[PDB]
Amino acid sequence: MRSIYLCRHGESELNLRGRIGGDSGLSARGKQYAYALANFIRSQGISSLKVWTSHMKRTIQTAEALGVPYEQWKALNEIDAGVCEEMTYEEIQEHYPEEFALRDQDKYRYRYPKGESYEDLVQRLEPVIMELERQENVLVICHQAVMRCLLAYFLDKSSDELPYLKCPLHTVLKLTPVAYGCRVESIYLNV
Amino acid sequence: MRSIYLCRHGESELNLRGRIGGDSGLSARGKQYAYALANFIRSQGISSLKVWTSHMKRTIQTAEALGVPYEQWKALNEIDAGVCEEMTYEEIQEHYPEEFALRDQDKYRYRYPKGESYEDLVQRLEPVIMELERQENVLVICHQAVMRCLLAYFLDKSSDELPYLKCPLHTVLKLTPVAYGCRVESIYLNV
Ligand SMILES: O=C[C@@H](O)COP(=O)(O)O
Ligand SMILES: O=C[C@@H](O)COP(=O)(O)O
Repeated sequence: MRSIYLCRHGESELNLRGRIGGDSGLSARGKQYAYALANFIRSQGISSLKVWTSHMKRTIQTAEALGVPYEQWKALNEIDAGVCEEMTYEEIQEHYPEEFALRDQDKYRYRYPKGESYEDLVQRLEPVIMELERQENVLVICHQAVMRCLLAYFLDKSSDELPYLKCPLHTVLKLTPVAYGCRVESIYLNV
Repeated sequence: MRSIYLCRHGESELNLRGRIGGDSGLSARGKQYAYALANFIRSQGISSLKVWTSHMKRTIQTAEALGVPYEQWKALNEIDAGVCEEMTYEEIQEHYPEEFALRDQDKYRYRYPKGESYEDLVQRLEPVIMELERQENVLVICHQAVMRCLLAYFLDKSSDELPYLKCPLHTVLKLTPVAYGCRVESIYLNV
């Protein structure tokens, strides 16, 4: 059957600097992953694959290694942390202790000033999920928050579980949707 | 009336890099806080203030700027992240994915591989709290997880609330234990 492969962009510069969001490029080992992903996809022996990315440099650069064309979806853009974009957690805690604490009580519906919530991201992904449900083999090179929302849908996860879903870097999740439910397979690309 | 001044060390190098634990020294503006603290303390005109720090460079260095003598307590050292020491949250999610997920399940009792938990921390702080109770004016320059436990005791917090207490950097928490409970005053030192 067809499979949807979800994975985050290769490790970014900001990832490396403990900062969130932004629009940075891939780190040295971040590019190593892109290539390792290319080989993984190759080893799968797929005849036709649709590769989707976001408008972020980090997803695009990852796709560049695949050597194949890819489509850029804005809805696959990472969650907007608002004023807290490009900050570390400590930096957020110090200058926005009120907001940070408010997020922990309802991480699904909380929005940082000028930012999106997890709930917002979900609604924004509806068209992507819809298209995904009517396609064959698709690879979605996205982001942690985005990946969590898609992953929550295919695995019937509650909004409460969603924001805490396991979504590490350099790890490909092979989803195989069936009659009901979806098979999952985690493949870590050590680089 | 006696007051307990709880605060963290000045921003450390690892704090600046978003990595946990370790034993790094204060950053540039970390020192500015130490100085800003020295000013705030003098301005408080405290009578025979006792100063406690941990055995970590970051707490000691902050106390140095005070001029007045301080006392080091091993029992005030930050929570041991175990094998996850000095890693960033991403590194933790990628290399110890299951462990990271198991954390949020029960953050009070969860320990990283070969690491401490909030409960272990509470335990080694018992003596610290006893001494803190049989004193008058004390200034404790410690760490985040440590500060949460002391703060948890004085504000009569539950073990579930504890791990999520607001303990930002560069912020003095003046606790004035009274009859009805404990009065709180937060003084952020912007540097
Ligand atoms: O950019 C980080 C987003 O994934 C928000 O989720 P988080 O709780 O892991 O920080
Ligand atoms: O070193 C960080 C400790 O405070 C652990 O608690 P945390 O959930 O705020 O990271």
